Amino acid sequence: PQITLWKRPLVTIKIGGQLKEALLNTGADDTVIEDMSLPGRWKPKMIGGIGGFIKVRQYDQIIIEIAGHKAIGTVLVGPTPVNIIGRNLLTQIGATLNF
Amino acid sequence: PQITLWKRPLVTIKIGGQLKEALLNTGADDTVIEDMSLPGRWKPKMIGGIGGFIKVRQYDQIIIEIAGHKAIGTVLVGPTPVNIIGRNLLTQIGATLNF
Ligand SMILES: CC(C)CN(C[C@@H](O)[C@H](Cc1ccccc1)NC(=O)O[C@H]1CO[C@H]2OCC[C@H]21)S(=O)(=O)c1ccc(N)cc1
Repeated sequence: PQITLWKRPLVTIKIGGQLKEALLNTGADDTVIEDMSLPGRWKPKMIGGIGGFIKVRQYDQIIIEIAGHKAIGTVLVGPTPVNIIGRNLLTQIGATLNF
Repeated sequence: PQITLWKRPLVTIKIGGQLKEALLNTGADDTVIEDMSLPGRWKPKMIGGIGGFIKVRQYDQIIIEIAGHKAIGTVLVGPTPVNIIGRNLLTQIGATLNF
């Protein structure tokens, strides 16, 4: 699709069998989702947002559907205001910015 | 332009007579620029994301040139770690997400 930006670019994602909502986020390097159970091991990561740096759980090679497109990659789990799909997965679904 | 998302989508902006580098940010309602002086009235605002909230100054009816395109709207100014062009100005230059 072509998504205009008058409203938040919210899409449905599917991860661990659960449907969730997430923001398509060109301003994020990484994908960050609210606390949920994911399979496998995780590793530590510090990410820096508008308010400062926080600790999150980094899960690699996680299967996730984004607006109907399958991606498999890194998902960070931690205290974010809204679920965000960052560039690591936007590239997998072939997303570009256009004007 | 068509901007791929392998790297941060950074562009050159002109604001308050100054050139700055800024991130094109579909994940941000508002545009937020590192602290600087702007002309006219302002009022305080709190904005929150990863890491919590920061206090900013809200200036309305500010003209910015974004990668050669002039837009006008509200600009928030404060201690953001990165200059962010949010949806309020991205709409004005006709920016879309496409996949
Ligand atoms: C968290 C989003 C809901 C909102 N944010 C925009 C977001 O794109 C920021 C924009 C941003 C970008 C860089 C630094 C600080 C903030 N990116 C971000 O937090 O990304 C994190 C996840 O991937 C990492 O790569 C960048 C930082 C990490 S935000 O900066 O916090 C924000 C919040 C409120 C307003 N009004 C305007 C902006």
